[PDB]
Amino acid sequence: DKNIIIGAMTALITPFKNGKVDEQSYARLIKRQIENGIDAVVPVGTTGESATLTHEEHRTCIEIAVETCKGTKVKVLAGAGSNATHEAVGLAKFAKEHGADGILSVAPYYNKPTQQGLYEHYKAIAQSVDIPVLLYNVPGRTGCEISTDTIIKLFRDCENIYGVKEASGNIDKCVDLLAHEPRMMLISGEDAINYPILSNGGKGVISVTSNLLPDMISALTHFALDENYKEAKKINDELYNINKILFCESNPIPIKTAMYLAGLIESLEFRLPLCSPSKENFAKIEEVMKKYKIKGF
Amino acid sequence: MDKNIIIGAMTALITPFKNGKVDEQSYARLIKRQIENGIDAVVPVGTTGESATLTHEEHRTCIEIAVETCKGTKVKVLAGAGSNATHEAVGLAKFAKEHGADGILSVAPYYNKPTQQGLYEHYKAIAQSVDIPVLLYNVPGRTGCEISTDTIIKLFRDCENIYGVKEASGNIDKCVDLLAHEPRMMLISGEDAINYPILSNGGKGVISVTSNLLPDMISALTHFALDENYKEAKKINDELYNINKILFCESNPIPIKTAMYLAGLIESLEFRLPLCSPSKENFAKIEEVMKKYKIKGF
Amino acid sequence: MDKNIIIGAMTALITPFKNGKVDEQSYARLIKRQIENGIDAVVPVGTTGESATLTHEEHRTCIEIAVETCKGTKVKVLAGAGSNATHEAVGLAKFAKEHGADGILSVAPYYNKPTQQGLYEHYKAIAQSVDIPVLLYNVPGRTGCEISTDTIIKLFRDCENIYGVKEASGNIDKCVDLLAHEPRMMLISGEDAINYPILSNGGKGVISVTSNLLPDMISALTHFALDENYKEAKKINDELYNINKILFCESNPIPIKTAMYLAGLIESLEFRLPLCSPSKENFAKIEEVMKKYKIKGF
Amino acid sequence: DKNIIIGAMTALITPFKNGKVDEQSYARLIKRQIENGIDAVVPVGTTGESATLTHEEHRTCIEIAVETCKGTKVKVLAGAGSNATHEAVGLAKFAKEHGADGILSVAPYYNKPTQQGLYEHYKAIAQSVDIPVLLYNVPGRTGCEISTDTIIKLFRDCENIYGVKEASGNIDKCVDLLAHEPRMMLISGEDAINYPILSNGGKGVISVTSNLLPDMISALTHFALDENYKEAKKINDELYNINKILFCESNPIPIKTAMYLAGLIESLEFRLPLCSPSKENFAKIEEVMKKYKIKGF
Repeated sequence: DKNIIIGAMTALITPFKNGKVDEQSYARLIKRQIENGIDAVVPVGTTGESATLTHEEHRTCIEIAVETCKGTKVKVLAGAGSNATHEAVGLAKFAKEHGADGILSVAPYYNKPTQQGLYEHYKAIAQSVDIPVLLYNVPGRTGCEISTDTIIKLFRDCENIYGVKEASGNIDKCVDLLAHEPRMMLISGEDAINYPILSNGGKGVISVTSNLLPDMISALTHFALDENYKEAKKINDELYNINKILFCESNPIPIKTAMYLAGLIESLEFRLPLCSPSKENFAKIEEVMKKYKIKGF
Repeated sequence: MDKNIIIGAMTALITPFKNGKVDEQSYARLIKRQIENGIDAVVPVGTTGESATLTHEEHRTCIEIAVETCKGTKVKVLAGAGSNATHEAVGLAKFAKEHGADGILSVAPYYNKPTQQGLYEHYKAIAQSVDIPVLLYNVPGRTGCEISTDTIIKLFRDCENIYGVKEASGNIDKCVDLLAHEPRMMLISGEDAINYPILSNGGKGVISVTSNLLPDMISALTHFALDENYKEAKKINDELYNINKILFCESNPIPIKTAMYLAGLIESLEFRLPLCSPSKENFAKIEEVMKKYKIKGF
Repeated sequence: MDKNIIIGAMTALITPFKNGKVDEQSYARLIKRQIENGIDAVVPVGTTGESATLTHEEHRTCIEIAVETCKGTKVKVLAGAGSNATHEAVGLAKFAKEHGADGILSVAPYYNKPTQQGLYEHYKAIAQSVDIPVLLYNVPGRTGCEISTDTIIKLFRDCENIYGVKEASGNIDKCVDLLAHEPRMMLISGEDAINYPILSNGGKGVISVTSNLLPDMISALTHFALDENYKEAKKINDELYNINKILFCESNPIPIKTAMYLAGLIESLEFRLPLCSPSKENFAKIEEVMKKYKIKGF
Repeated sequence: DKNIIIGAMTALITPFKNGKVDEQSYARLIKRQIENGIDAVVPVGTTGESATLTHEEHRTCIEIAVETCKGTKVKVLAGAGSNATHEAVGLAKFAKEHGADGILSVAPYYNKPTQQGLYEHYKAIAQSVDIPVLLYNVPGRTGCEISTDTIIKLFRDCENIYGVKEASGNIDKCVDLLAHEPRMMLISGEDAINYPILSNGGKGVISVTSNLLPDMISALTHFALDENYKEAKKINDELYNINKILFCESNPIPIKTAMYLAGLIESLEFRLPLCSPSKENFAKIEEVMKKYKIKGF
């Protein structure tokens, strides 16, 4: 096989305090993920508000995850994608330099490359580092889809591309992927359907919910990897309400709202154009939260 | 909620024509082939059976043939009986019950887009008119409407004989929603490519297009799943993916009838308009996918 | 001379029910009101007239009443006569001609998803069965299929009496596509909110829901545009925008029937299942928007 | 009341040569636009591959547009937008300093802000400069929609927001917009439907096709603005084939290909993730081009 990063993973939120990244809170939150069975953390993905961080903050966030995971079996899969290939290569190289175990690389958003463009984009990225690269498909945000054929070609042509995070609400595609190329690591990027993706041979999750409920997401994932499907589904069913409410408005608006209500971050603060949820949605999130046992620090 | 149910591996039967006429001999023969290959129920005159272009008497006849042919076996008959007019859907359900069907499959009203309130009243009226099991059938790509999860669960709870839903909506999230909130219902896969994922989440059957051609493979998949042998179920589901997709290269049942003709299982590649033969190109694509599969004869 | 066509401002008639039956006296009176308010043609038994839930006998009664009421006036009857079964659509087409219809509106097959080749043969069968004008009707959100621009153009060119299409697809790109490649056809708006843009691009009429309530406004709009008085046609389209949207807050004809009842134009708010009354919330929403419009009486 | 930029406008392609911006070609292309009746030019929009340009190349393009338009009545509506409000604000001021007459600012892509966030996003942009701001809605690329209510509110609350470029294939929305706020400048961002948008009160276009056929786009627009709808439609009808083929692959892949095929640029290069179209699409574009009279220099 190739070198891989799988298991229960968390797309880390990035707490702000008075506009500034709260780096002490960020380290604390990672330790909390670590203590609750999480296998890897994903600094500066979509959930971490990658769009609104400076390059230096981006790098710092990776550094913090790296430093915090040292001395543990937990890995850092650093968010490093861009819709400009030169920037994506740069971010990938930095991530490798700061000691990341691998990178998560979102499909170019907004500029809608063709399948050929996506292929050359990821081929260029994979060639720039000797560390694992997980592709990330999320057409609702990007405006483009990495097709199954392109994913499979990338996996077969590039040594370090080992799988894809799918956030596309398409279980047919998930079947297509693993039926034609069962060696790849399919990763769930959609919490509500973690179980179905794992039960089809998916080997991990990159989760939003796990920011709030890491013990539950890790237990779910580990049961499925142990083929204890009954237990995995049970947790998946249990988590459905919170998994959905965490998307009542665009992620990470609801998850930051939950983390704040839980006393886990200090300030319900975003960077524009993101902002507080509506009062209605704030109330729904707080209400759904009452059904769950939330781990403290 | 106890209810009486029809679950397991089920086939949405194609309806063969010979010179425009329903070939009833061929129909009975096809059903026997399903039976001998381990199928649990058959669905006469659903979408796959060209329900839209059969007369009412042909519709009744097909249900009748299914019931009679399945006599002397464990195989159940889940009769297609839906309509976008509530009075007709009720009439159809009543017919199905009188002809001895074990249950009915009742598609959401197509074309006229009833609201969720209307869907609830529609199905409640159907459900109240007969005491046999009713399976809801959601297929928004064909009907132009969606029975919401909330509407489905309400119907399941409020009407004793409504026991589940056939979903053909490519929506595994909804499948989770359904069974997480109401784990007593029978979720049935109406989409062959994703049979295994639905069953592994607690689905209890399939109503299959592919099983017309490969009943033994669809039956084995389903039964492996029900026995919690997920490895084997997934293995068959992965193997079938290619045939599962190509059977929808044009609108169902155009490809499956083409495959049945190519396999020598039906005599004539005939439809009733507005359905018609596939393109020569799709004809050849179907033929070449079939070659990767071992197709049971009579 | 002139090619035989039915165009201008046209109304998709609601079918009023009294105690479960077609209110015929109401029906005739409603058509009379359309006639007196500048309408060029009426459409009995379309989507808006709940065609799906009417019996064949009721379909007849509505068409006859329409024919009798327009008789001696310039106003034409473009009768609904489509089906997802070609043998039925042919029968319905002949049925409509024989009852005195000037032409037919024939919806694309719903639910069974014919291919473009199927649609072609479907409509060719229909067109050859009668000698009166045939208007195609594309509404993919309801039928689950699309008559492609290519298929519409080939049907228009190959069949004499197919003279155009009613588009209800929210797709102005297609409307440009149609009239750029085949400018001889009659593109008819089946979407009230965008009546003007369709007409400003060369469309030759509308088949309107809103005209049930405000026939004088819709006909004036259509005739301004037909006269290349685009400023005035737009002005009316703009002020009708609110009522045009609210009449679709729930599936048509649920809102338009609510509005007609509210206006005192029909005497019973009755639908046939699966259609039913709107929510209290939408009822009040409809009642409010109406307050901004001058509604003609009888 | 409200300074505006309307009329026939071109979303400029950015020619690359040996990986670099071809500054001489850029200038020559703009002159050609000017000489063919165009009312404004949009440097570094989507069609100009904004995503993959550096800040310095961005500056260079605007400066070249401004310098080349000097002494003409032709205006420079600069691409200046981002999915991070702080950057978007910075780009807006940066465009003003470099002499842009106005800015085109696209809805935040990828991070999917809420309508409340969109409102705050644009209000911050509008209040940071004193030149006209045109909103740009293109949900297929951004993954979000600026609602009619949000557009009208921004138009009414912020002095310099004067209109919106719509690329949403939604004439219903165009009706809604101009029915409720007929004072705004609705600008077509979808070449195929230029005429229907203009005939409903639209006051201009920001065109892709005008790169290749500027004389035709300008006449269409000016005919329409003068209420000669017959002539405006006639041209829109004739352009339909080319308007569609120029989107056979994602803009600007086809238009830059067409310009090269036409002999109007000397190299055909994109920045990854963009690339040349398929061989068969090269052929398709070429066949469609043969039906039009393409102005030289």
